[PDB]
Amino acid sequence: MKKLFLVFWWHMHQPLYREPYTGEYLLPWTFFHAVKDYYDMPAYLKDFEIKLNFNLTPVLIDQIQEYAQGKAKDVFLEAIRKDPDDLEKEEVEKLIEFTKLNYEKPIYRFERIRELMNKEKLNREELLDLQTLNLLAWCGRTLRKDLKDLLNKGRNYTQEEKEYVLNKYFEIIKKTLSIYREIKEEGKGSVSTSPYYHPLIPILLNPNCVYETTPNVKIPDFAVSFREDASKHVELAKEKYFEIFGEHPVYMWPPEASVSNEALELYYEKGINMLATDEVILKNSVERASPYLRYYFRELISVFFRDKTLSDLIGFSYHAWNAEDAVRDFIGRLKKIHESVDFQPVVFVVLDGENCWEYYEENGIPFLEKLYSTLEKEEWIETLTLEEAMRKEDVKTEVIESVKAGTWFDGNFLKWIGNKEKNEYWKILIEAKKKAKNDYILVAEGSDWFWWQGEEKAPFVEVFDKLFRSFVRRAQE
Repeated sequence: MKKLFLVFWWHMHQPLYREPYTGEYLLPWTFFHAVKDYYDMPAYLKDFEIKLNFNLTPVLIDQIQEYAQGKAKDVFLEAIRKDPDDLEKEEVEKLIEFTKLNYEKPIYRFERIRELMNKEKLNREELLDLQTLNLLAWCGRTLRKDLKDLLNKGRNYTQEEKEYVLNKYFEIIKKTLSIYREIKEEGKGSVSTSPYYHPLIPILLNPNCVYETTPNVKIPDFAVSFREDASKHVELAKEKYFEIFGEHPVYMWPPEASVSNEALELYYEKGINMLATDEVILKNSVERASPYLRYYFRELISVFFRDKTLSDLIGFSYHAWNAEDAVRDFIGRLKKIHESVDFQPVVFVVLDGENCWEYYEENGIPFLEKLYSTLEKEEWIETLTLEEAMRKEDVKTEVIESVKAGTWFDGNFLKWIGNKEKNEYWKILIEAKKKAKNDYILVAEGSDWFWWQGEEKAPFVEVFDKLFRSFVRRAQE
């Protein structure tokens, strides 16, 4: 029997929300995705005998550790924890606005929330419900059993019960890095990392590479070299990975799937043996561009190209489908791939691992349980760890000599550079680099800051702007 090899690679990342002067976590996204996704996504492997792989950025690991140790001062979480009698008017406003931002997501479908958003003022009992329901909206798969009593209650929560939920949530965070060590130990999945602060390595190495795909773009004058910083992101990530798992990483996920000829050379020189990127970059780089092969870049480092449509279906499309229909659609497309080639194809499914589920009915649990159990039963599908994909002998391979630099957004860099506001961040970065004194310059090179710059209706953009500029200032003083 001829098989289809299926490789899931779930990418987990948060930029550093910790303001460097106050030490305060200015947004709660790391806490909420930790309690909802970072433990529970690998925990599926307890119930399903498949292979699933994970990427953890070192800056995410750093924050998970600080929450687990009870040291993270999270300003929003403080607004949730406090007795409503002690809430500042500013904290009440932030709670209300967080609810409004998340109100349409299926994980926020509690009728009590709809009642609370329609009242003019909130008394103490109503604020208690708002605080606790915001907490419960982010309940992960594992805790949905232990907390079923509180979830079915739906209203009239007490301060005691809210503190119970918080206790259990931190228990999940405390167990998170351990579950990644375990799945790696048991051979149920590979764990990779990224350059430390999730930067755009190709631009740090050679900003002119943006012209390979957007020749008419205007970028600032990069009057200072970042090539050494790019090395450091990779080197510090390897040291961070060595601290958590005791081994040097052999696999890395390039942030935003971004690669270039020089970045692949850097990854190779730092001992990385395999990475993945996006099939838009493949289509831009080689003529007959099948994403189902193991590629060898200059016979020195292995490269897989993710199947973009399958990755995007999970990441953006299936939230709006019934689980049964979505899984049938997914398995059907795999069947078509399987029958379309005479070799055993390798299908890489790579996407953010924590951001899509909040838009799915029941936080994606019906979909994933149906998907995983259905994949388990197909004799002609074999899921692989990254190690198994890297070394599998009965696959088709091809040598590739060069790539067009890009990312998985349209194969170019326009989401992070090229317009006036984004260029101004780079201008700030360049000037700050000239008198940088410490590794906070590395924090400011993270991709996230340049993604949000310019987007005037994106949520909490002022916070991202504040964080970026604080790191830039801290880096010089």
